[PDB]
Amino acid sequence: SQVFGVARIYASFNDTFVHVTDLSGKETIARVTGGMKVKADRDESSPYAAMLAAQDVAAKCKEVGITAVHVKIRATGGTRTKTPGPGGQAALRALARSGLRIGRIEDVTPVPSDSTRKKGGRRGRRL
RNA sequence: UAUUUUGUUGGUUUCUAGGACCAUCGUAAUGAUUAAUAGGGACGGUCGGGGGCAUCAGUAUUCAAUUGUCAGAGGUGAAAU
Ligand SMILES: [Mg+2]
Ligand SMILES: [Mg+2]
Repeated sequence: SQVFGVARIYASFNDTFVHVTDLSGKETIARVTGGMKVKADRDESSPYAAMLAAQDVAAKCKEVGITAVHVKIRATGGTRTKTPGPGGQAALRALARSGLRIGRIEDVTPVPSDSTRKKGGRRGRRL
């Protein structure tokens, strides 16, 4: 049968993390980010650097033995936006298209039961 | 109270001066307005994120301990700290 890992795509703004672990989550198999793949440090959040991160993560899942993966897409959460950034779906498309098999897609963004006053003041972040 | 009379005031003075019995020989329809689409109170089943005290839970955040992994991570319009 297939051997499953967990993809654990933290797609924030300003960066994307593709982090395959084992089924327990305690062993890391190729955490690769977008700033490892682009040198402009605004394109870390871009769909392009997510694609190059996810394809090399998929290229290290093979030679280790991971053939299929559960994905855990994940925005910043907490007091932040709760909206996954521009590279989550690009990382998902690349990791699905680069030889791995996918099952059990879920979103795991950390949501409070309202807690911990948001950063920015009362008038907000005014530009 | 006698005002009029008996021995000038004077006690008892008189079927005539009281609230005490009511004593014309004890009568009356005997005597308390509603119940405000005012108010207050009570009662009934309720209703509510009304209040106080105690208690319970939830993730999130921050930090810590253990763990795995390896060059970036944060952050922005772009940066830099
Ligand atoms: Mg602020
Ligand atoms: Mg404006």
